[PDB]
Amino acid sequence: MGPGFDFAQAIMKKNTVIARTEKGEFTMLGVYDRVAVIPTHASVGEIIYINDVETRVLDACALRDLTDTNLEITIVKLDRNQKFRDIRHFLPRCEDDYNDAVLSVHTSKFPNMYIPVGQVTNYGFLNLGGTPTHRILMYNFPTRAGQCGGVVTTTGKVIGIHVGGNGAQGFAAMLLHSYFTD
Repeated sequence: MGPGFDFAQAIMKKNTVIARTEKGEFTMLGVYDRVAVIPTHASVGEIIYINDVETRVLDACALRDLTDTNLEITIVKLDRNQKFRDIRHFLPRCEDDYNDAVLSVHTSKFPNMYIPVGQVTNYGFLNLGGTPTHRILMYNFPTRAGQCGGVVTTTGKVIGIHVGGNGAQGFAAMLLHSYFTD
């Protein structure tokens, strides 16, 4: 509808796939080459389904900060025959707050879904499903089951992936440039 959804749509149309684990279907953001991200609660194994294709997982790494606290980001490397558009230049370098954000989801159940979630706060610490978690972004939208892995964007930046909510608020794990240095 506007420049926010334009940027969001540009990421979704080239840099997402539908990831299916034993824990269900997830929006999965492809970052560069064969490297993608997914919430750690997806419990990625040796085999994953990517747009319903059986795919070997060449590596999977659940990120923690240096305090050894959960970040809820799993970085996956896929035995796929195609590379993602390199979008690492859209990733913030530092933790920050953001004014106008869109949350974008693409699953079987929720195709082509875009949510104007508004202002994004650098929340920091969250007890997420009982797990102490760092580097959390908070927006005031009643987000629901099926939205985890959802990509949080502002015009010009990919700032996080949706990892949970409490019925009033949604929460995203920050994406930072330094996660995807090669």
